[PDB]
Amino acid sequence: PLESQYQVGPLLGSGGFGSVYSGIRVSDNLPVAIKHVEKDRISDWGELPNGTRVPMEVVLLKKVSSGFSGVIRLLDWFERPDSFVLILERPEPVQDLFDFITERGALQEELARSFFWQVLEAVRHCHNCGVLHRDIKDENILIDLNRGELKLIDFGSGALLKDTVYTDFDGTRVYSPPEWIRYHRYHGRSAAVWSLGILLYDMVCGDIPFEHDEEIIRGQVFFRQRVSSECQHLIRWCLALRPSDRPTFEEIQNHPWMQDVLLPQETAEIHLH
Ligand SMILES: Nc1nccc(-c2ccc3noc(-c4ccc(Cl)cc4)c3c2)n1
Repeated sequence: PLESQYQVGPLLGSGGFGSVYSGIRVSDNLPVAIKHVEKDRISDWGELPNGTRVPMEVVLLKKVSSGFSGVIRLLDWFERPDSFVLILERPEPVQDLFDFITERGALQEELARSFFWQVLEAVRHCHNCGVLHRDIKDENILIDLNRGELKLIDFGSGALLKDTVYTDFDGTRVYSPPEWIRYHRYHGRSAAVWSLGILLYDMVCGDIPFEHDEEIIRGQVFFRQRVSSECQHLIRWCLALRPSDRPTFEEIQNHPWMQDVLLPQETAEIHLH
C-alpha cells in the first residue's frame, strides 16, 4: 500500500535533496511530508537489519527516530522501481530558518540563543545515535512556530558517525570547514562545530560570513551587525581554523553566552506569537 493511506498535496521543497510534497495521512488526518528520492541520484547506500539495502538517509533517520522532537521524524518509507518515498512528520505552522531570517533579518541574541541551543541539542542527539548530519545550515532547520521548537531535517548528505577521517563531502560548501577546502579531509565533530559557527553567525548577522573558498581558508570574521562582545567570541571559537582549537559541544553550551536560554514555548510567545 502507498497511494491508499496518504493524500498527496502541493510541492513544498525541491530538488537536489529530492522533491518534497505536502501530504496528509488518511488514517488520522496527520499532516506529513512526502519526500521522493530518485535511485539514480543516491550516492550512499546502507544495509538494514532486514539485510535489505536502502538509501543512507533512511538508515540515519531510523537511528535518530524516537521521542525526541529536535530531529525530524521518519514515519515510514516505501521502495519504488526507480525511486524511494520517505514519509516524514510535518509541523504546522512551520517555516525554515532561512525564510524566517530572510524576512526578519538578523535575529536578536535572546532568540538566536534559544534557536542555536536547540540545534546544539539536536546535533548532540544525532551524534549519540551514531549519526553525523554533515549539512547543518539554516535551510535544513525547521521552526515549529507554535511550540517554538526547531527540527533538524534532511540527512541526505549525512553519514554514520566515525572517529576516523572523512574524505567525502556532499554538503553545502559555504558551510564546510577550511580543512575540507584545503585538504579534502576532516573529522565529523570538528567540522560540525565549524558549520554551527557559520549558523550562529548567520542568525546574529542575518547572513553567512564566508562567500568564497579564500575567505573560508583565511577564516577572518568581520561583523556587519552589532553583536554582543561575547557572542562574537563563541562564533570565532567555532570558526577556529585549526580543528583542534574548535570548541566541543560541551564547551559551547558551557560558554557564557549560552546561559539562561529560553524554553521553547517562551521563545514562541516572546518572538513568534
Ligand atoms: N528536503 C527535506 N529532507 C528531509 C525532510 C524535509 C521536510 C520534512 C517535513 C517538512 N515540513 O515542512 C517542510 C518545509 C516547509 C516549507 C519549506 Cl519552504 C521547506 C520545507 C518540510 C521538509 N525536507
